[PDB]
Amino acid sequence: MVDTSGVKIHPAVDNGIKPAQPGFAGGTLHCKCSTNPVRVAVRAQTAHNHVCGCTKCWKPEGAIFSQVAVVGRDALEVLEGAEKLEIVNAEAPIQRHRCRDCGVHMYGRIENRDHPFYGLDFVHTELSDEDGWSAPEFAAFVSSIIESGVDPSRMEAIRARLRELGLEPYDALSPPLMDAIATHIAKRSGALAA
Amino acid sequence: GHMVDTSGVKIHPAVDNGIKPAQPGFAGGTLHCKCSTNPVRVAVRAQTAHNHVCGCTKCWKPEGAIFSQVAVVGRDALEVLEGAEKLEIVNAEAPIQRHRCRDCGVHMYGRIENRDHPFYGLDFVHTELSDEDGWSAPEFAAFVSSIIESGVDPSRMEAIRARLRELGLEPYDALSPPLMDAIATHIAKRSGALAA
Ligand SMILES: N[C@H](CCC(=O)N[C@@H](CS)C(=O)NCC(=O)O)C(=O)O
Ligand SMILES: N[C@H](CCC(=O)N[C@@H](CS)C(=O)NCC(=O)O)C(=O)O
Ligand SMILES: [Zn+2]
Ligand SMILES: [Zn+2]
Repeated sequence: MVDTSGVKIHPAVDNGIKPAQPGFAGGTLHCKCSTNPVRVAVRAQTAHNHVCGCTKCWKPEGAIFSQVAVVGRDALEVLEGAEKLEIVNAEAPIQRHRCRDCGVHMYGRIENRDHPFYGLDFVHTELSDEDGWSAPEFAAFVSSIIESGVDPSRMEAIRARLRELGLEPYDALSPPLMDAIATHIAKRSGALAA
Repeated sequence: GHMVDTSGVKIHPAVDNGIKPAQPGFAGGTLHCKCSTNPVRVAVRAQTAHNHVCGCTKCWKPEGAIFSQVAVVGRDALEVLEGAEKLEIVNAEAPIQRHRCRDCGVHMYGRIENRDHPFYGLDFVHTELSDEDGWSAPEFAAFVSSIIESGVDPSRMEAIRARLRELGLEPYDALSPPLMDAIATHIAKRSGALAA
């Protein structure tokens, strides 16, 4: 039906998704600085890796989408260059810590103890030299790519391309993640017990 | 002859036992609230568009229903006929001011007052409150995950989405991809990230 040639999503996925390695126990993320790079240790496997069309999250030069996962925050330690980091928006509910110099995002942190994703940092695992991280799993916030310059007419093709990558397009997060969010809201508000 | 057990799953009474089609040249009708005497009455003098079932916590739902059924109409086609003093706005700070009957609780239209909002010009109405058949029929389900926020148990979700699909109402945890892409375009052009 619809032609997918020359449709690019993110470098990490344009040639097929790379599988997790069983028993992988993490690695090191480095910023794109030639000198004094920010180095972050992620000493666990990640989960919920996906491409993301949201406007707020870091993408490499060119890519229409972002690639991002989640790790337990107590498995995160900034090793070298901690003083070169700054928050992009100190008011966004997820707080993105970013290299002052090459502008690459090193983690996103949830400071607010009642937020659904508290205890979980957002990490771009492509920032790591090692393979074996949690495979990308879907596409999040597909339609918000329009909000960063993507022409509406190009979407039929991009949704088809992600589907053929086995990366199911959603205009929010995926169903299991959207339901966990809603359950947590419901338990806090009293709509559900516990 | 089925993978998911869908027995006993109710969605909304307007889709549970038959969905009524639109009819040709349907030009509108009257909505009324549930008060036994002197009910709010409102004219909707066009056919509606983008009818759907919705899980959002803020949408009116008949007693017992887990989903709302809500559609869209040009505001210039909408007029309050009777009971204007019985109506109140739920939350004047919401993007959509829901006007509602204070004695029966039924929402009679939802209006957008910000001129910059992507659905400015369009009122939201529950055409189940009409006694006439012929309105646009539901096309999809929106804010499906939201039903948990109104206390549906999360283990009920697999059977609820399968029942959606059997009815032809594809489930989305936001709105349909077309409507989602329209909102983003409206936003992109106002920020100037797209040419006007
Ligand atoms: N439409 C999105 C906003 C939707 C949204 O709530 N963003 C998600 C993913 S970026 C979020 O969890 N918020 C991040 C934040 O604001 O901290 C955009 O491009 O601005
Ligand atoms: N978790 C949902 C999210 C709220 C939401 O996304 N609202 C949607 C659907 S009701 C909207 O278009 N807002 C209308 C409004 O501003 O009242 C809820 O049930 O409250
Ligand atoms: Zn740097
Ligand atoms: Zn009433």
